[PDB]
Amino acid sequence: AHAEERLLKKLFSGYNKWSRPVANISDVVLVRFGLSIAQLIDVDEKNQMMTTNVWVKQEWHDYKLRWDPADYENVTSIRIPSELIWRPDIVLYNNADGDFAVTHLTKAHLFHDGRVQWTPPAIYKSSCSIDVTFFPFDQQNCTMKFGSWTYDKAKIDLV
Amino acid sequence: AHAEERLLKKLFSGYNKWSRPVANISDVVLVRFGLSIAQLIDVDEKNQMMTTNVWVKQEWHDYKLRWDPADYENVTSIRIPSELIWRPDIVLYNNADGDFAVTH
Ligand SMILES: *[C@@H]1O[C@H](CO)[C@@H](O)[C@H](O)[C@H]1NC(C)=O
Ligand SMILES: *[C@@H]1O[C@H](CO)[C@@H](O)[C@H](O)[C@H]1NC(C)=O
Ligand SMILES: *[C@@H]1O[C@H](CO)[C@@H](O)[C@H](O)[C@H]1NC(C)=O
Ligand SMILES: CC(=O)OCC[N+](C)(C)C
Ligand SMILES: [Ca+2]
Ligand SMILES: [Ca+2]
Repeated sequence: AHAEERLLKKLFSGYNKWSRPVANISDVVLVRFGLSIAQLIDVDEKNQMMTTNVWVKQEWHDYKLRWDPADYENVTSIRIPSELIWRPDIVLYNNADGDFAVTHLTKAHLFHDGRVQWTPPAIYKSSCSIDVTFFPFDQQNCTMKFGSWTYDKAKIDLV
Repeated sequence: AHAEERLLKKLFSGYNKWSRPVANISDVVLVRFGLSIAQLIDVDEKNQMMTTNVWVKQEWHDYKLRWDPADYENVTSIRIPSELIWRPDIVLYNNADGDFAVTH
């Protein structure tokens, strides 16, 4: 716990959250992006919206958050606030009456090799076109478009 | 008042609210958890939803916030804002268009 305070003091001593965490400019940050649906809250046919509860599973490597476990009483991983670190700005392009980015900001699971795991919850209201030709036997196909807003492929790449 | 002010200065001199409060990492923070329902605001059968007003009683042990009352004018307990200390992030998994965590 004194190591953890020492660890957190060490990691955030000279950390800059506004700069992409790459040791080399030409490097590209790989973001492993995956969804986990909790419940399909609503499918508003009249407004052609879909409200879903998901866990936006993200994972990227931050080269400035690495430490040797042997030097810190063998700390393998720690939980750090997500508002203190640089997180990719993945937004829902086809949003409708909802939030573009993830707003909860739960803590992230940081490992000793720089890997960061972040799985915040979210409630997204995405617009999807609804066909009611065979209602009430219809089959809707509603999509969500996720991508980094500011960073292009040469800087942030999704997996 | 002076005793409590000195106690507050001492307690948070080097307190890190981001670090789990255990003297030994092998320890696990036991969080005694319990609800106290206040009123069933609504049960929306149409939306398959229930709205409740509850008090999320939580209780844990923090090791870096200990003191001897004899050294602080016999002050046994104090009230401090919850945002200044480490807290468990207990949330409602099955949330439906509502706030996940405690916001007050
Ligand atoms: C960054 O990557 C480029 C392209 O591979 C390489 O030429 C350059 O030497 C690298 N810089 C450092 C400091 O390693
Ligand atoms: C659903 O929509 C996506 C994109 O519009 C399309 O690629 C896919 O083939 C569609 N599937 C069905 C079963 O309609
Ligand atoms: C922590 O607990 C483990 C096992 O209970 C023990 O081996 C170790 O010495 C303890 N360390 C401290 C600093 O109390
Ligand atoms: C540079 C910038 O802000 O681009 C945002 C728009 N988008 C997602 C179409 C690239
Ligand atoms: Ca409906
Ligand atoms: Ca009702």
